[PDB]
Amino acid sequence: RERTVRLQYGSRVEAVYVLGTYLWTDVYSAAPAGAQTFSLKHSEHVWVEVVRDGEAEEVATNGKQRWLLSPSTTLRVTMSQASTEASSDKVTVNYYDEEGSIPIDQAGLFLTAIEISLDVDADRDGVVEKNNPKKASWTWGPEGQGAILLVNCDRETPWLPKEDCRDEKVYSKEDLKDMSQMILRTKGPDRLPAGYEIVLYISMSDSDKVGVFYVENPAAGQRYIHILGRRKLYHVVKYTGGSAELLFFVEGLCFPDEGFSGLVSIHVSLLEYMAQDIPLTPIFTDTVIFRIAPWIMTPNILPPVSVFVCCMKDTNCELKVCFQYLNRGDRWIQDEIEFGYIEAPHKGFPVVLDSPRDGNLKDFPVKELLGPDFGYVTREPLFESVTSLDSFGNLEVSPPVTVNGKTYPLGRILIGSSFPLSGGRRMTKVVRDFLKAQQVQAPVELYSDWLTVGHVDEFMSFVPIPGTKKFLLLMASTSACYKLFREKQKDGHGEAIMFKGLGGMSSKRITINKILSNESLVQENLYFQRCLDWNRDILKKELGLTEQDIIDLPALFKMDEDHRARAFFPNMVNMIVLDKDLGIPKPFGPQVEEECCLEMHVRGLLEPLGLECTFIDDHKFLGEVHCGTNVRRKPFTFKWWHMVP
Amino acid sequence: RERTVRLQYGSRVEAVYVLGTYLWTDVYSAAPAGAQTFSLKHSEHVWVEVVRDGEAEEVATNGKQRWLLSPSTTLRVTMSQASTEASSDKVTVNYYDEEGSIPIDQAGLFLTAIEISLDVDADRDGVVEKNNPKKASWTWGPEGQGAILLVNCDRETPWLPKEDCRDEKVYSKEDLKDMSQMILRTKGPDRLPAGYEIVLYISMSDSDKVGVFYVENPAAGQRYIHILGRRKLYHVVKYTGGSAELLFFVEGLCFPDEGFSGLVSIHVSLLEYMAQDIPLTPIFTDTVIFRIAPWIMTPNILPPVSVFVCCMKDTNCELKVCFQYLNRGDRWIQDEIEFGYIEAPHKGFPVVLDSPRDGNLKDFPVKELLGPDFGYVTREPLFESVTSLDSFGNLEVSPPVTVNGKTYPLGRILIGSSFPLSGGRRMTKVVRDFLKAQQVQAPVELYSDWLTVGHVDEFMSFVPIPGTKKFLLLMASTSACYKLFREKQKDGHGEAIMFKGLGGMSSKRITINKILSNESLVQENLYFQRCLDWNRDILKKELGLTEQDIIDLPALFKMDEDHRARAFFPNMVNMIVLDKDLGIPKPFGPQVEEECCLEMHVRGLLEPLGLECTFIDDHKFLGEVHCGTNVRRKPFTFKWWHMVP
Ligand SMILES: [Ca+2]
Ligand SMILES: [Ca+2]
Ligand SMILES: [Ca+2]
Ligand SMILES: [Ca+2]
Ligand SMILES: [Ca+2]
Ligand SMILES: [Ca+2]
Ligand SMILES: [Ca+2]
Ligand SMILES: [Ca+2]
Ligand SMILES: [Ca+2]
Ligand SMILES: [Ca+2]
Repeated sequence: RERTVRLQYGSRVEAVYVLGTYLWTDVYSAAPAGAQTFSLKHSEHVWVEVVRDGEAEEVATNGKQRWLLSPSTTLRVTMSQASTEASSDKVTVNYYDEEGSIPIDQAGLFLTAIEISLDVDADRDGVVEKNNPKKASWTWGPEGQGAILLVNCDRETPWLPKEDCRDEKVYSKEDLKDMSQMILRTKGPDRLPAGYEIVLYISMSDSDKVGVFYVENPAAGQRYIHILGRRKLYHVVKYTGGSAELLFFVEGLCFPDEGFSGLVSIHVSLLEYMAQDIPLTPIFTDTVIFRIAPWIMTPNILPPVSVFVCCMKDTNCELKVCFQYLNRGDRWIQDEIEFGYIEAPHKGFPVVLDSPRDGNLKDFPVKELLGPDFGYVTREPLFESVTSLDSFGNLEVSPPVTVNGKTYPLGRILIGSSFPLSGGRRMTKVVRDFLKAQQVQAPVELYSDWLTVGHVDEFMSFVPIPGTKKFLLLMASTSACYKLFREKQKDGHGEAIMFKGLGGMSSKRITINKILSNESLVQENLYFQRCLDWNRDILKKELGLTEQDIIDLPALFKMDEDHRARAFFPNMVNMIVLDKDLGIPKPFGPQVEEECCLEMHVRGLLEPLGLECTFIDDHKFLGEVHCGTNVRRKPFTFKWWHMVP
Repeated sequence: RERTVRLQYGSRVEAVYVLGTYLWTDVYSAAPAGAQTFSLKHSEHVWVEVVRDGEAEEVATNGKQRWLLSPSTTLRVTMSQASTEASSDKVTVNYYDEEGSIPIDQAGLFLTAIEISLDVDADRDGVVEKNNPKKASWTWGPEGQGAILLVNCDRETPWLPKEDCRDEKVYSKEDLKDMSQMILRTKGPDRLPAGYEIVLYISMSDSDKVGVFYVENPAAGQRYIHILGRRKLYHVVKYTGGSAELLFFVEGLCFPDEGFSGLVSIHVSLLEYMAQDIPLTPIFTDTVIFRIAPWIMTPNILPPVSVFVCCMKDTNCELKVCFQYLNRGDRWIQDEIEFGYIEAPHKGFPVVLDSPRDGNLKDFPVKELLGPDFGYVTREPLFESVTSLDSFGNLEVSPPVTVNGKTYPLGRILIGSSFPLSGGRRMTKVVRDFLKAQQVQAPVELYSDWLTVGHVDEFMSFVPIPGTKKFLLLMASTSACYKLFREKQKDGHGEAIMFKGLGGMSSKRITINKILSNESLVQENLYFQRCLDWNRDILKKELGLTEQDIIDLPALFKMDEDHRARAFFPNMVNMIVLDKDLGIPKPFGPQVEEECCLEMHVRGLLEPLGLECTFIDDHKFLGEVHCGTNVRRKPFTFKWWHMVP
């Protein structure tokens, strides 16, 4: 960082030297007309080199030595340490005419050495290191370095219906715990030389991205000032003498999205005062880079924490019930809500994603899932209309996977869609852009649009098989149901009847025979099986799965007027997964040996593994038990900043 | 690329096999109830493996061999070559009950092998290679591969006031020369099996990005069809038997900009017909990636081609004069216009950038610089108002440079600006975003706003010093002018007078003495010298320049009511550079030895090098000779796709 300084004719120039920089000094222009030579004298803590076209001769404090004047011959001035006083560090050059040994005129430089560094934590250990070279850049990888910033999606004070990032005001003292520290460190004399001031500033573009607070009068009357943020581009810092540190707290307002990479910057600058109606000059500038931590989903293979359910009709973790007024006739806590988390070094908390769907429970998250160490976010489309695929039963995430040499440690977000040439339903562009812009989990689009509801959770699920790993992707199969039913028919059970209890029940008698003897049905389910196999191909491709990794659960579908599938009997891939111990819907299949053959079948599949199956009663609404419940999960041990997406 | 195929119970399934893929075939679901075993028979060109949980046993054409039925035991079907007929490649599986050696039922797969590849040139040699693996990706670097696409910024037919990319219609046959070739290559039987069709498609987002034409009835009535583009998302391709190729031409509509990376994609897909009111199924998809070639500026160190001038008052390359009606009272051909070029492998041409400034000559480029092999582009701000910094005298470009290990082969675009905290003038966001999004030349912002006009060309220029390299950045210096004037004063010439001819002339006598004796002036020019030194620091930093690379030309400025600089005498860094041989403005300085001391000074500087100086008369307008002329230049020999920005 080389800065240009020129002496003035017959005059003494006062200047501020910022450590970490070197001065190129021009002694030629200040030379009087007729002077053929120059000698120089300088202070102890000032290093002076005489540079003629690249060759630098370091010179003593008292020169008593002359050089030939020339534009090529110049000075290089460096300073080792900060100044105790505004002066006493100087470089004085005397000029000589060839006819005498006495100087004619002389020029000088009065140096005031200060050290200004804007510091953040770029090595991600949870404390702030002094002047990290990499602080102005952001690098992915375990050996990579950069500062990380959390959004405040949460609420310290219940008195308001908003996240803490929503205002420019800070109320509670615990707020700052979520903010990332930025310290301005300074070394210099008792005060600054006249016409100099230090200023913090951010872009107009970064106004809504960040905010920066300073805490004044700690204990006592303690107050939180908003120095940077919305409507504040700059703040003028008060300089304090000697070694001094100014502690600031930074908060991300916005999440990484379309048009926003997640990267933000804050600058500090030393401004020299020129004159009225003229801009201050940025003598020196230091810069730090924050990256706003993304939003990360939790798959079904992670340890569960909380289980949520709407209300109602009628193990080793808690259950949060959504009652009455909160329900407002909306039975789906799955579709409206996706659980996630955000993390920084030694900082982080759960964050919830609220669906644009805006069911009668739309009011519920904020009022409230939202509170201390619990986050909230939304994307509401303006020009686009909401469909059934924007429900979060259509939003899932895969276990950590490896696809052809590339690692996906946090898994891959799976969302349902339609063929591009179909012209069918799709998730809103805002949500897709959001998830895509999170970019750590690298979203994929399956095909859910052959289903009436259009959700991913209908045809697939993941369960842990406590190696602990490998997660055994479970898919629906109509083929398996027809196979099982044909086997039971050949066993003499073809007259056995589905839907014991309920209705008809046996008044309308639906038997394995009459089901297998249904033509339109078997055609429909052949087509549906194709629809399943396409998704199977996508999953195997993009998730790097073999055929060894898949289990086909018996399922049956029925085609509606839209040529879409609705569950013939309750969908069993619609289950919920807690640490093995499956929540599978009760299929209500036909009875063999006084037992439902479907239950015994899926047991015969999963039970040889650690999985313990449990069957829940529900289906005309229509959805099974995924649509009725949502489970909060414990995050990955893997830190997202160690990736290379 | 593994695709899922299932046999149907007691039935023969017909299917299309696309080469480069392998089929996972399920024989378990199609098995009749009670069958304990299965044997298989298959054609010669069909390879069949029996896979039980990862162990694959390749089997002969006539098996006469039974395996135990099981969900784990499955088939792997591959095909080596395309089919001569829709059938005669098949796999038939017979099922056996344990009580007999005669098959009970059987299932089958009738394979039709076709080969579909969408091909482009990803290795950039100028011809289209067969199925480049890297065609679906775009990589920077000499060893990197990807397809390159030119925008059509030019006009084949003069009858219309628009570039060729502006419509969906193609008229002239030479148009296609600028387009990039994309060939669909096919191998198969005389026709396609029933319920199958091939479709080309692009995104709705890519509608305005690209266009794709097919040429039908060559010679003869030869017609150009627009298959893909604005308002056309898809086109249904006619399948031709045997080895067949369909040639398409692609044209970029839009340049890389804000919100557009420059990358576009075109897909081909094999669709299977399902049924009415149901979407066709994408059995197979191939994808190619084009990147639209950026727009690249030419520095002053490149060989010149054409020289442009407005009109009027009053070597070894031509001169294009802009007359009268075209002028419309606008004397600046520099501010309105920036010359550039675009290139693909074995394709390319000059492209002009038209300023949002919209001077009276705003009409001129299109009407016309625009024609065959000459391009045109514009960025017109909507919400933002134009200033003097949007003129292209404020838009320049550096020679190829190396900054701390990083190479900038095409140079770096230099544009003037103001301090962020000033609140002063700046270039419109649209143009800045454009240049930034070109991204190969990595734009930098100097500080031009201390100048009244606010242009970069005022304080700096580059000239070749025929090593050939190193380009000697020339900067304005008030200090050098004051030094020279003081020397001349001490020589007894202090009574010599500037502006011979003109006015006053000597009636108002402006002498070296009276100039040096001016206080306010010397203060103003000290400040201006600081303004020069800041830019000097920026250039040295970002261009990786030493102090050896700079020459300070004598200059003098005067502060207006805006506290900005206007030339005291004509600005000499405002010159034009053709292959040495400088176009420097005539300074009209004071006379020594019957010669202008400034001319002799800058000669004394530059003439020791290959540069041959020539002085042009002009200044009250105000600008010198850069503002009055613009030179078109020969491009780099360096291909932009070999970079790593
Ligand atoms: Ca707040
Ligand atoms: Ca908070
Ligand atoms: Ca909502
Ligand atoms: Ca908190
Ligand atoms: Ca979900
Ligand atoms: Ca056209
Ligand atoms: Ca054209
Ligand atoms: Ca224009
Ligand atoms: Ca052309
Ligand atoms: Ca220019």
